[PDB]
Amino acid sequence: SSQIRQNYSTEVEAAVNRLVNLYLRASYTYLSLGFYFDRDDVALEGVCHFFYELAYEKYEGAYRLLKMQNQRGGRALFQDLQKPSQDEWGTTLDAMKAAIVLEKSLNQALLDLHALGSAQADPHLCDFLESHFLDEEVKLIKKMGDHLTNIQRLVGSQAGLGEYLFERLTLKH
Amino acid sequence: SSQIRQNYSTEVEAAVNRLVNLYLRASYTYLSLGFYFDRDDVALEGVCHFFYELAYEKYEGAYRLLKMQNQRGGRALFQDLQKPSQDEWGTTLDAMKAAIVLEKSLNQALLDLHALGSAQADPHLCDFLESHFLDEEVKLIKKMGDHLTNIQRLVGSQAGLGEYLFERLTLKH
Amino acid sequence: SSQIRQNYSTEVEAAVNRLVNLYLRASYTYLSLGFYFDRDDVALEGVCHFFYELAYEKYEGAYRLLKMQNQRGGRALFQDLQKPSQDEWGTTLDAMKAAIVLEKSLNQALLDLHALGSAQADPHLCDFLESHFLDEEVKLIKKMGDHLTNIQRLVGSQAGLGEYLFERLTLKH
Amino acid sequence: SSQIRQNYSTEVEAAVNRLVNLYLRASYTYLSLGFYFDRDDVALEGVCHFFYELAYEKYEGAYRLLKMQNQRGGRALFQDLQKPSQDEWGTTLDAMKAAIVLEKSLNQALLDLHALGSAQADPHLCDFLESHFLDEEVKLIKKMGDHLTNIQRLVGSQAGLGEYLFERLTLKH
Amino acid sequence: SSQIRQNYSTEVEAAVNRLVNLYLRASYTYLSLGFYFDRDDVALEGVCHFFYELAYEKYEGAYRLLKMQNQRGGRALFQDLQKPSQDEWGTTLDAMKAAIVLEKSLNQALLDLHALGSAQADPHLCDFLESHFLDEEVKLIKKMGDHLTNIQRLVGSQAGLGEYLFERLTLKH
Amino acid sequence: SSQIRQNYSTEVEAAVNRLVNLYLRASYTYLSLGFYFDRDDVALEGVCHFFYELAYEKYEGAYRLLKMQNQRGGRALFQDLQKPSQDEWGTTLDAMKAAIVLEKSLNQALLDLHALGSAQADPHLCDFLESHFLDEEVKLIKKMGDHLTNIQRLVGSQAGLGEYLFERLTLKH
Ligand SMILES: [Cl-]
Ligand SMILES: [Cl-]
Ligand SMILES: [Cl-]
Ligand SMILES: [Cl-]
Ligand SMILES: [Cl-]
Ligand SMILES: [Cl-]
Repeated sequence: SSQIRQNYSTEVEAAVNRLVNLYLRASYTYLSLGFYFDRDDVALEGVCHFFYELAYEKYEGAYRLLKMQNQRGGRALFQDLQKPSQDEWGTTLDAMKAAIVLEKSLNQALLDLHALGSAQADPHLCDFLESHFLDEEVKLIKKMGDHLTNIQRLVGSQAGLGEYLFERLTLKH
Repeated sequence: SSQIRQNYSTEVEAAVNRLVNLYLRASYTYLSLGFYFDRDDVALEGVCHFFYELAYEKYEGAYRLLKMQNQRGGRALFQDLQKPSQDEWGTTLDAMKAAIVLEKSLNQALLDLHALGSAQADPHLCDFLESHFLDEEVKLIKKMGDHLTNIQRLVGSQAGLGEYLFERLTLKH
Repeated sequence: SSQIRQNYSTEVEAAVNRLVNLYLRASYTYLSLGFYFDRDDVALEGVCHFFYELAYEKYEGAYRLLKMQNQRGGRALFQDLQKPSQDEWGTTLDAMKAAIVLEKSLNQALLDLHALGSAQADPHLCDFLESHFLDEEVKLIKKMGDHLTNIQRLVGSQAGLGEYLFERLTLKH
Repeated sequence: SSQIRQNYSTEVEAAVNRLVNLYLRASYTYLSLGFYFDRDDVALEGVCHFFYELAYEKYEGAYRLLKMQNQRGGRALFQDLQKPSQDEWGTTLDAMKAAIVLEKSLNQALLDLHALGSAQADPHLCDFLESHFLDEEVKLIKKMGDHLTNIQRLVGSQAGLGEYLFERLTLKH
Repeated sequence: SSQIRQNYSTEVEAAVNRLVNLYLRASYTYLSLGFYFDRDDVALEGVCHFFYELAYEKYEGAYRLLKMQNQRGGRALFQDLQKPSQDEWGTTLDAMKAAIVLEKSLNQALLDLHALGSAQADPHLCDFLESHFLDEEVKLIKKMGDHLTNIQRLVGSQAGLGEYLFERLTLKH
Repeated sequence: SSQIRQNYSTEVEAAVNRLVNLYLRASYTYLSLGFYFDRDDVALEGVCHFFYELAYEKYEGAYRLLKMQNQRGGRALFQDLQKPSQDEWGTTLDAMKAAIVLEKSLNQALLDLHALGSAQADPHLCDFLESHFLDEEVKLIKKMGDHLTNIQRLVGSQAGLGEYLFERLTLKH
């Protein structure tokens, strides 16, 4: 069949197509989070920018997986993309809790694919994930944990004040 | 309900959410077209770049609709995104024929929304489509028609030669 | 014996010396391919430049292995270098088919050495190959597969025309 | 407990805290080596600079481990730091022999932690060590071995002359 | 014994070695304070930077003492370094109270060494401390007192809000 | 047969292919000499650089011969390349004695080919060797003779000292 494929299992090829769907789902989730915080009755610009940047980051992860699929001689296959889990995302705290749950689900999927690649003795796959995904994910989850702690300390007796101050003084606008 | 909404019908709000889904579907279609032409057994770089640029253009149309939805005080609602119509896209000619069918479907959806806005006496909506969508679509469909004519004249007795030459001498690589 | 050697097996040391011989053999093969396409009765400058650049790339892989051998405290040992498999390399298509066979043989040798290093719990060796060899090889084999597809589509009824056009419009001159 | 911790064993967390202590011990050893060669009755500036730079390099390795500990959601724990093994370090040859023994002890600790991470299927840990520690250590031990050979060839009949010349013509002052 | 030593008592030499240990202990304390505020469940970047800068300042004080010891012809002697007094440092207020207690202990040690040097008629020692340590310490303790007053005024009814605001609007991030 | 060949004997064509093998053998010899002096138990950087530069110079002589072979319409033919005469090269003096023996063997081969070209009344060949090879060889052999005299004068009673000093003060590092 393939003129270039070498040491690239059907199991890894399939798992890469599934991981693309997970990253595009995550990208779509962040697009929805961004436009919720852009609503005139929510109006938290720095929160909107935080999640819009993540929509782009997750799309770029999908793009790198698809590029690698073709570099290895697998076939990119696209499936339907489910809509995000919510239409309205609550407070900045609710949204950042949803985001860290989403990132730990992507991180577990990365770790599971790395374990498959290790079992299949596919060092190019293992290095690819180590070099472009695992540390990106650890650093993002650490950032979200930092943000969750600062959001939680600002709730106090005065949730609205804390939510304003976090968006103004931690996030970019 | 909304503090800003003025002269913005529920019919237009719903039709804008549907049009976002159509543009994101089109974006996803172009992502698939791009990665098909990137395959080592297809390998037409200028065709890959043509369709990848359209994936971005259609995403940007979805983004402008969502921005406008919030500017008017409607609620952005995301639905599932169906996968593209094909997994393999045939020749450059097959792909460019699929692309012009897709663009005429987006153009008809734009014209239908403009007619709804005109019936609802919503001049901001009508101007928005006139200023950011209708001419973009006319110019792209003219470009695709130009390309289809040049692809068709190169088929001759020697399809492979013509497909190479079109990618090398008309498309960007 | 060695003042610096640590966690560096005799098996890996020997396999690194063998891999140097394989890369220098490959370099010599590409020098022959380059000078064949430089003949006045072949005269395909872009094909000559493609293979001459690969002679340098394979020499550089041999040089990095030898540097690493000394960094680990092994002893570089040189053996005779067999001449290339052919004196005349046929068409650009014949030559590019020979080149992808040669690159998949180097890639398998890399994967076999990585497996030895993994079995010997030699993470410096494994990372060295992951960081400087495995992706270089995947990217080159993808490029050759792209080129083989474009060469094959240009054969048509008119092999000479296709061979000229590929050298003029894809390769660098 | 931890909001960010994922795939991070208590065994690795503890071993990282121990490795921090080993690197800070090594840093302190190099601070002592540097100030010994700064004595007016020793007075080998290039030897002082060599070991002072290593005090900084080992401190930076401790700092990167502590940063990573927090990125993974482990708890940095500091323990007492033992003083260096000697108060006086003898000749440049004695000092460079002590330094290579110290670096091979750090390298073995790195390899042992990498093996623990591999057993615990912790690819982020394994990649972290591969990317920031293993090659740094191989390159430093090779440099020290080079220096030991040049110091040994200069002993001759005239140790003082050789020790001066090595400091003047190989080390930086 | 020493070719350069002049007017440099054994009492001062010993007291300088003890003061080095006190400054390295203080440096290690500030390294621990810095990494505590870097935890994802503490996450006060400006507090982390404040204490990390002090780890460097205290290390530099140790380095200047060791340099001076050799300039005078004394022998630098290193002893074990005890770990910091706490593993967890509480609130920014708790940490800044611990820091001013630590700085007043270093200041008293400086004053005691100055008194020893004065009793031993060692004007080089006395001037050294006056020129590089006493004013540095007065200025730092004044800064910490300023910070303690601003932290205390922000506790109010809403400790978390005050702790965020102090880190955002007084400390550097 | 050849459309361009004119005044180019089969004897010269064959002798040029043999001379290519001699120059590639010499290049390989210098690669081995370079990596021997890079060993941590040899560690003479300026000696390593001297011989590595000669590996490149001899490769370039082979390349110019092959270019000229095609310019004249002869056929480049590659044969097996024997490994270098030694695996270990002894002292700098031993290595430089081996190198001058190797260069006088290349110089005699150049002179023999020039005599063949003169007998065959092939002035292009004779001028080619005069313009790109004979003086290069005379100048290199003079340089090596200069180096041998300086190495010999430094042996004295203290071989290691002399070998260090020559590498430090004559060769490039
Ligand atoms: Cl769903
Ligand atoms: Cl569908
Ligand atoms: Cl053979
Ligand atoms: Cl101890
Ligand atoms: Cl203690
Ligand atoms: Cl032989």
